[PDB]
Amino acid sequence: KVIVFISGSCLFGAISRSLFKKLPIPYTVVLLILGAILGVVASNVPLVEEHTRDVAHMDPHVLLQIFLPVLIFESAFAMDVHTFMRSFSQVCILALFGLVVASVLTAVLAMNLFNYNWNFSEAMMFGAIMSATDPVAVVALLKDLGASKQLGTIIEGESLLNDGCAIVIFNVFMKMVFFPQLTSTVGQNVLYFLQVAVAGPLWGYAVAKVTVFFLSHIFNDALVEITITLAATYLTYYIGDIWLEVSGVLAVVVLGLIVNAEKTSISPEVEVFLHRFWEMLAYLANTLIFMMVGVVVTQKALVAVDKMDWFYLIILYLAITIIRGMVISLFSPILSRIGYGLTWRNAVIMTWGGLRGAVGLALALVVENLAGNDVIGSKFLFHTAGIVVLTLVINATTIQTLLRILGMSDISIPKRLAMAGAVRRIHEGQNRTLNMLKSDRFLADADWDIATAACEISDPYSAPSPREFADMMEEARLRMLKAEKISYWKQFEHGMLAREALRLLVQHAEVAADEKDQFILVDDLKKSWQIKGIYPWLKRKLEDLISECHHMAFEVTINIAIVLNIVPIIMEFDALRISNYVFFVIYAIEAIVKILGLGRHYIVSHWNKFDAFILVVALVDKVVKLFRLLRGLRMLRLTKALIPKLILVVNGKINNQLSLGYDVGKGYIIGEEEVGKIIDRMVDNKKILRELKHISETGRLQVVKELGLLQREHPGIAVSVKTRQAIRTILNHSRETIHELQGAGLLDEMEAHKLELTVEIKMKRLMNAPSSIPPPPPENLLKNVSWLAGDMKLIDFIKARASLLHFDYGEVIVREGDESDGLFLIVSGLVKLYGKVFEDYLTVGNVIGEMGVLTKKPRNATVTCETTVQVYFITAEDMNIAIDTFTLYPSLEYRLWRVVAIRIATPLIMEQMAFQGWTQEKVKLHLERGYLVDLAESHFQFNIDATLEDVILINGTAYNAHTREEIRSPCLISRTVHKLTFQYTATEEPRLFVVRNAE
Amino acid sequence: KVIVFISGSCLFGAISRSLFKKLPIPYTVVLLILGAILGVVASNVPLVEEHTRDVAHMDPHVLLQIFLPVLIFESAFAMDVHTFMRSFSQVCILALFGLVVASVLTAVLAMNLFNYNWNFSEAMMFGAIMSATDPVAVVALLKDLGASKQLGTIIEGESLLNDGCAIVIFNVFMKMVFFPQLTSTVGQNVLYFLQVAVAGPLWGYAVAKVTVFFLSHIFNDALVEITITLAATYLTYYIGDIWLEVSGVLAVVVLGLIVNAEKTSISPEVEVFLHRFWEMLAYLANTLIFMMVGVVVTQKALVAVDKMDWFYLIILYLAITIIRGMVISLFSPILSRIGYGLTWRNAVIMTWGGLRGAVGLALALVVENLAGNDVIGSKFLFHTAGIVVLTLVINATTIQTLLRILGMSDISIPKRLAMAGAVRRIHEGQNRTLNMLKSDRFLADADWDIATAACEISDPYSAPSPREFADMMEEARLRMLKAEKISYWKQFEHGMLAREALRLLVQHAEVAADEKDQFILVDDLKKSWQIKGIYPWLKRKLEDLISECHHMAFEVTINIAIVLNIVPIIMEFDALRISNYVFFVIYAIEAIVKILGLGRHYIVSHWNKFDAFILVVALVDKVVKLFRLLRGLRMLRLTKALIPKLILVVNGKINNQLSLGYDVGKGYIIGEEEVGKIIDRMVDNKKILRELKHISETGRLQVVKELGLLQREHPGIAVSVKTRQAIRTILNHSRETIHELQGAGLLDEMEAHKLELTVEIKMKRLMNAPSSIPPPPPENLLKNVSWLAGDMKLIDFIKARASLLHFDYGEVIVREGDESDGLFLIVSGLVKLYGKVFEDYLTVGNVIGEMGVLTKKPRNATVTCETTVQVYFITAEDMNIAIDTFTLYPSLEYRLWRVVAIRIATPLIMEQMAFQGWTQEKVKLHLERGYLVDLAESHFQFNIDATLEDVILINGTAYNAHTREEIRSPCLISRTVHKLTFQYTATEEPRLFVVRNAE
Repeated sequence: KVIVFISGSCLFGAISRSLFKKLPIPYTVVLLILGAILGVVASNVPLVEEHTRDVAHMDPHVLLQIFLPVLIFESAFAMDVHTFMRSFSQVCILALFGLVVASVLTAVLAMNLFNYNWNFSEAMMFGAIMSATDPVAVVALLKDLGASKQLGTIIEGESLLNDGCAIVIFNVFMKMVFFPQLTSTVGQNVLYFLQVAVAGPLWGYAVAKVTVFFLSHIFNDALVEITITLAATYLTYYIGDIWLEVSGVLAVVVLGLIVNAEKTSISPEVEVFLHRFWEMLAYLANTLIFMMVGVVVTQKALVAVDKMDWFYLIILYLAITIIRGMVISLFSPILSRIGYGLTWRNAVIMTWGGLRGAVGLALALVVENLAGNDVIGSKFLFHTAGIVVLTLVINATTIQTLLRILGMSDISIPKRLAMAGAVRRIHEGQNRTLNMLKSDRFLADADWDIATAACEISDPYSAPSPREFADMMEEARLRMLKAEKISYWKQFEHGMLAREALRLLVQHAEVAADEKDQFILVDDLKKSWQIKGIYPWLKRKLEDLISECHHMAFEVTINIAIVLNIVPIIMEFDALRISNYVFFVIYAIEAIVKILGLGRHYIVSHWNKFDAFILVVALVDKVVKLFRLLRGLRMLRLTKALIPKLILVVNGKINNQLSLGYDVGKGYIIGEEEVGKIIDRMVDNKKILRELKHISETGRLQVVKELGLLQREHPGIAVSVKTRQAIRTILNHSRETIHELQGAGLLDEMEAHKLELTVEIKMKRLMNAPSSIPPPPPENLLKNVSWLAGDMKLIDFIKARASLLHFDYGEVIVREGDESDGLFLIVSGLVKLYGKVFEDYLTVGNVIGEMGVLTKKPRNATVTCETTVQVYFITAEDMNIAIDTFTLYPSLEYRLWRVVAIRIATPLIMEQMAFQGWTQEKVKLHLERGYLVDLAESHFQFNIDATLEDVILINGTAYNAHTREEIRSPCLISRTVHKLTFQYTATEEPRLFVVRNAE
Repeated sequence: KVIVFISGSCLFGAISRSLFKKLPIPYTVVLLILGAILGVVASNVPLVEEHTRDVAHMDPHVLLQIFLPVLIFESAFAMDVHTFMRSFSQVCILALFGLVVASVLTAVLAMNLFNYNWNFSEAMMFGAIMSATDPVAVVALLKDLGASKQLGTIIEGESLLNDGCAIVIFNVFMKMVFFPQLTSTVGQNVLYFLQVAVAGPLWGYAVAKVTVFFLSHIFNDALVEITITLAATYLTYYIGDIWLEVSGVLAVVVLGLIVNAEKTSISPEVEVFLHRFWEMLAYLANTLIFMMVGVVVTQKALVAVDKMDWFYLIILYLAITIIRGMVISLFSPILSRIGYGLTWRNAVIMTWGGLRGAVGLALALVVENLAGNDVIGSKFLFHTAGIVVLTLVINATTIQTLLRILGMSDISIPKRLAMAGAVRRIHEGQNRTLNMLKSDRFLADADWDIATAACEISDPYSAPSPREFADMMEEARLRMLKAEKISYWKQFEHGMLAREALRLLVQHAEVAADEKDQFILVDDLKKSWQIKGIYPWLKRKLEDLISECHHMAFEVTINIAIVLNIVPIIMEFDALRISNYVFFVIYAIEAIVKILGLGRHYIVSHWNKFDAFILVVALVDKVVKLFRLLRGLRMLRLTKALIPKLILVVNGKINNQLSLGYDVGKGYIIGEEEVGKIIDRMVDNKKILRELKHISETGRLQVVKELGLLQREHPGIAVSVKTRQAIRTILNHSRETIHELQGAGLLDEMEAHKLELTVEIKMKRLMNAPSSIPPPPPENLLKNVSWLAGDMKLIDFIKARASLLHFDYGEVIVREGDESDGLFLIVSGLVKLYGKVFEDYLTVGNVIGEMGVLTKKPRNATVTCETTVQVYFITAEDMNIAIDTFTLYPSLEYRLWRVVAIRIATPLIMEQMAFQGWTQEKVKLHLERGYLVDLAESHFQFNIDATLEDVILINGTAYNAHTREEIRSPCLISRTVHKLTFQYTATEEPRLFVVRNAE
């Protein structure tokens, strides 16, 4: 009865999909043609008619209750959220108002022109049944071309709201038409529309939050969470359909959108499996519905054919096209005023890319089935089939031409240059590999013509004067922007930036490059991280200032008793005497708790007052009915267990914003530093490079000062986000070391898998990080200095010899050219350093001035306080005493010298830059493995070996072995020198640093 | 009616699975307990009884027609094939005979002891229902421990055949019992059993091959593959269930096993999606069936309970355990004789790990439902539930103890050492990263205690004298085998070896290491690739020697007409007069074709005779019925279109064998060369290293000679496999270059994705490589020399000046110490080279003796022919003329010198070895980028710069700039030398080679 048709449907869909990949027309028109042929054969032959009758005419209920929710939910699940949320107001107003006006204009035009004695409800149904769209083909083509991502996002997101409102309007009007027994009270209809618009999405959001909370507590288990997600989606649909006839789809769409938004609490394999599952279901439904409508329209077309009926279809197509055009034409200025740059090219490509999908066909089938033996069903089916087959051919084939006429399909010159370079590199590499392979001792017999013919890559895209000064500065600006963009890409690929910060940086760089003479500006980034200054923060502050056997199990049991005692309230809204006895027991329990609280000084102000009032009401227990109804006010006492959840969620929101705001600034600073380092030797004119360096320095200084002030504003979030970043970096480098060990063959693959699983579990806990408000104490900062960890005696001696100082805003601590009084450690506040040309801003965690206590040199900086600062001061004499006291192999002077050597040697290695692809992190790690070598053991003579990779001289004077050149510190000695000779000078001790190989 | 129970089932399964991860007992016993509690509540409360009735007692048809096939097919799909196929006979005989004897012994024991007036059929049904197993828990635990992989494979594969035979026996005996109206003819039963045993698996294999053929022609499409596979599986099940009542499961198991075997024709994403889908379905069915039996057992156990009834369960458990033990006890010698080393520890752990799963519960539910109002159903259900809950607790908890008593759970010392080293490296790396991070300018505020306390990783495992000479040689052998194992792992990770070759090599290395004084031997590898010498090859040879408008469209249309004319032949087994006219037209067409063949000299011997006989039969058209039945023998003419398919499939099989046979030998040779190179400096005793080097050289020589002879045997397969290897290597290096370009940030990620997609399509075409019989011509080999490509004039001149020589076996071509007559090129055959100490074997594709034509030195080799050889010879004076003629920048002498320099400089770079993780391929690629520099332009003075990486002097004499040392070629000059001074000597021209940096 059903098996033959479904198997044939799967086979024909597979055949058409595989065979029509090259052709521009979609496979759906082919499926429609096959449905028509099957309809003709069923009309003639009785056997295939018998085999087709059972599925050709199904119930309307199964169609509009299974096929439509699957399609809508898949279309919601496939789409992302952030790109949709960036333009929510625009797409919302466009979809709603365009649908309303298109429906009403189509209805009145059908009434005026079709010459059918139709009520207004039928015309509204017809206008709503040709308002659904399906831009899947055109959005896929636009993604393939990659013209404008935001335009594709908007055209994809419009159709979802379009389909939702179309299904709502069609449902209510079909209920009005085909079941006239319902009462037409205006207030009842208003309440129904209100509950459709409100209760649906709220129910969907509630179940989405509940299922996300349950998903948040599952580790390394796949099956459980897949089953939970599927059961939750079906339960939402079932409840939303039993409660309201049509709101189920409007609830399940919100469910899918929200659960898709939370992509950081669902394992990637489950995500890809669910995506594949829902896409496969949508495919199956789509092919089935096209072939079904094909056979039914062929079987019921000969009895509804007329010359005027055939003529009306063209007029209908013209009408729908012109109204779709004029909607955007009328809405262009309003959508331009809101803050979105609508343009005529985007307008015309959007208004021309209006297709018709399976939703209109589904509603047509429903109407035709419900009409029974009448003419309106056949006319609806014929007109909608005609218009869909007209548009799906004509518009889908001419959309490519209309794209190619305009500039969307064009390819920029830089993309062509990059592709040409890449193809040249691939061809050179393949030629080199072939040349190496032809000289092997085993593969010297392969058919080389066949070998080199099969593997080949083809280019897919290919088929003093003021004017001179302006040209040079324009070229320099373009080169700087290009270097900044590739630095952002390299940083993202290394993993130091999230995707969102990368997208913001790339978009800002492209916008600045589009302008004639505008560099990248910090004001845009300033408003990018300025989202902290928002009214949710003020709400959090006000609710925090408004708000505030001793075991916690006591209060937990009280809450559990309250939850269990909720149920008799629902029972109210012998059998009742046992409940009354339980009530009296609860009253006695509350009395005992309040007696204990009276023993606990009863200092509660408002909660105690409300508890006393509720106890007074409970002691009392038509006026009887009101008393029994209103005695359940004690639920107000539960609100003291509800504030911490709100403060936790608002802290989570502010942390989620602050992480992005911090990441974008850090990425911009690192990229600017790298570009400023690399631009040194490329450019020729001195004035141009000087001006560019000044601009970059001004921007960097502004960004670092603003970010430091933002961190100073409130530490509870900054500490948490910094800790999360540190743990993520440590785990990433551990995973990299694990992969390196596995690749070197020193570890079996199963053990590598076990360690990777452990690292993945740690990363999952990091993602489920704790509450983001840990406050740090100053003693931990004092004991957490890089050259102080692991030495209890040193820590105790420093704590004994330390001092605490506090300064207000505007004070000056030390000045350059003065004697070095001691060492500093910024433990609270922000500080500005300026001395002779460079200017910097430091914050908590950074020490200041080791030169005075190592080299005994005068201060080379000037210190000012931008706010109230707390600092720890250590005298120089105590540091000298500690140096002369501890003489272990990890000596204090050893660690201080290592730290300053690393700090002063990083810029030189970065300045070399003969290598490419090395960032700050890689250079710091490579420099970290080294250890400085004392010259006392080597008798001030050093022999350079092949084992060591790179050497640096920090402080001292260098003498060659034979040429005897006097070299001043600090510099990187060349590989030319072989033996280093040194002399003992009391004024300055030489300092050398080496880096060994791997082993 | 059903919604509440299914949703509760999903919820309870999720809860128990998530909560009982730590506990040793399986989660299913919790589901059984929950089912019992729900049964009690349903017995008391009427509402839950109403909500449970609709699922507690289902129609048994849906149970044994849906739940069982899903479980069996998932268990078949999850298991692999190759490990199953390695021990097919053993598991087959064990499963079949053990099931038979267990069933009959359990039946007779029930008859003797249970004191129930039962027929023998009920006892046999009991024996069949107590024989089903489910080792999922124990095999998962054994994989986690990783004691013996083959034991896990055998214990997993036994249960599949056990379940299949159990369901078959249960089906036939239930049909005998509960439907006694069927006829009991012995011949009918024999024919039925034969058709069950034969027609099922053949039908499954046929549809498996058809669907594999259809899936073989789909590119970059995922949805079509999934839908086609699912539809094919369901169609196989439906046909196998319509035709036979029970053989559907036996067909679908073969379907799943075969489609899982072909893992090289299905995209990985489709594979993982299908695995996840079927695993999820099996999970859902499993939890639902446990809770259903839990809710039904309690309500029916109240009326069937006795002291002796409770007593019998323990006796039954003892009986099943002892019979399962004695089966293996009796089969130990027979299974030892076949060629498998059965041991008592594996025997006891296998016979103790016998569990009971959902299959027995399903069959018990079916019997209880079909019994209706009787006692036998309740007794079967109670006994099955009791035995399964007994074993799933007792055996599943004591299996870990019985494993820990024996040596399976022990951990070897090398694994502990490797884990200790890896954890030490991870800890050092984490400490280094933390030390670097604490000095950053942004992350100086993170709570360091929380940071360093979370990202921590701990090792999971921990909680002259002859005796001296023997110890040293044992240590040397262990170290050599170790280094060989790491060499194999590194080669596999680089990608040069397939998984099976790696598994064979690792297994052979472990077997050799287990023996006291046995090295790795080549005889095992000899029989590993000796599978070519098999009777399929002789069958192919005999069928090839037995067998042999002119457009091919003519024969194609003839075949199509034959295919369409098959249908009236089936119709045989006005309406008939038009068919008769059709056959007359076909006879006329055949007459025209044969007339044309007569015009084509009619030289066909056998096919022409059979065609003439069939034409004689056709011209003729109760004897009438026989003639009409036997006139359709013309189908014999189609067999000439079937032979090429057989030769293609047998060629594919022999190619699939030869690829592995070639890979294992190549991997062994490379690993032996690397270990011999690395063993030079590790060991101390000279005699030991000399003996090991001699052993390694003997093995390498034997392997290379045997592999060369195997290649010489037939070239049609060797050429194809070599070409496939070359194209795969080229594509892999192209993909690596693409990833490097993407990581360097010079290419946008979308373009990188496009290029990766193109490379993936090329790789898919490589996998769907053409027929593996391309024969090579000699002129292509002559023109495909490395220093001859790209020069048409040079190729033509060489072809004009070339000569061809042929030699027989045993002849000697040239001898050492003689004048260099010319240059050699082996274009056919195999050749042995021996001269003074090293001995080698060369084959087609390798040139011989460039030293005589470059350095004008006497021959240093002796050449013998191991078989008939064809050689191209080029005279020395012609090469001198070509050298003195061509003077372009890519000169001939330039290319020859580059080739010899690379060949002679690879071993020095390998011997240098200050580096790890570099193979022959990486060293060759690094050496390839270099170019030799002429000293005429530099006036015989070279200045070493920092840009160049490595330099190597091939021929000449080296002098330092100042120290003036005389250095003899060939050697790698150290980094110490700065400027190279050279002099002009007519007797020897200096030759230098450099390698530059990346840019």
